[PDB]
This record gives sequence, structure tokens and C-alpha cells, in this order.
Amino acid sequence: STSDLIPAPPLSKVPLQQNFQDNQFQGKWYVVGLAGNAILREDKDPQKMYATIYELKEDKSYNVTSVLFRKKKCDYWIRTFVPGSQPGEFTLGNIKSYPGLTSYLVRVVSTNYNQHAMVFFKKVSQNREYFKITLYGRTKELTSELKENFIRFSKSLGLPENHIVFPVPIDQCIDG
Repeated sequence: STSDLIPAPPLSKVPLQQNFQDNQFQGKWYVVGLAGNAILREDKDPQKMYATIYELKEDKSYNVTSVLFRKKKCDYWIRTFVPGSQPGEFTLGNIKSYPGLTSYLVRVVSTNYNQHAMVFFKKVSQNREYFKITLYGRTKELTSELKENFIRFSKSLGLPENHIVFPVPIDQCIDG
């Protein structure tokens, strides 16, 4: 009653970007596509584009800073992605600081580093299993081919069309 979610896909259905180059994945990515079992299309108040910056620390973990525009201000949130079982996979650092969060997995599905990327996320919060796929763009716009591929991949993981959104480009906060 409290919550009905589309099940997380088995990891076997989520590809891994082969020969992942952590240094090349650094920098700002625009979230041009967003899909997941907690993501819902809202025509009345469409999701605004936000940005996510990846910076490698000395120990090769990522300082992950996301910036979004809401309530007339820029909101920043910082996460740490720690290298996982194989290149392109990560787990969340300092998980204890997040109340109710018992699991968090990141897997880079595909990228050419200089234009686009698809990243799979899976987490367990309050014993509920959430997953999302982000279509990362180096620019705010990507081709119809890349967006259609994202839709196709999202649907292959069991997500319907209304759980797939393409955030509207904005200039506030994310241009810096």
C-alpha cells in the first residue's frame, strides 16, 4: 500500500562499458535523459535539466557534485563514488551518513567520454529497491538516435514510457 515499485532488473541485463577510462569520464555531464522506477513524467511541472560533475580524487574515487535549479536558487549535493568490483562500477562512500540507505550501486553502461554516456544506478532505501538510468550529455542536446537508444534500453529494464523523462534544458546553475 505504502509503495509499489517496478522491480530492479538483474545486473545481467545491465551492460558494463568495456575498458572504462576513469580519467576521461571526469568533468561536467548534463542529465539529458532520466528513467527509473521512482521517476514519473510530470507534464504540469516538467523536470528541469540538472548537471553532475565527476572529479577523480587522489585515491581514484570520484567526488560527485550535482547542481540543480529549484526555488530560485542553485542546490548542490555531494556524493562519493568508490571504485567497485570492476572498472566502471562504483559504490557509495560514507553510506552511514545517509539514513535508511543500506545499498548503492553505480554501473557505467556505455560512453564515448566526449559526447554521451548511460549510467545505471541501483539502491536500497528504507528496504525499498530503487533503480534509475541517466542519459548523460556533454552538451544539453543529444541526437534522436542516442535518445531513442536510451528509451530502448530503459524499456529493456522493464520501464514504461511514463517512467522515462527528458529534462528541459536551462541556463541557471548548470552553465558554470
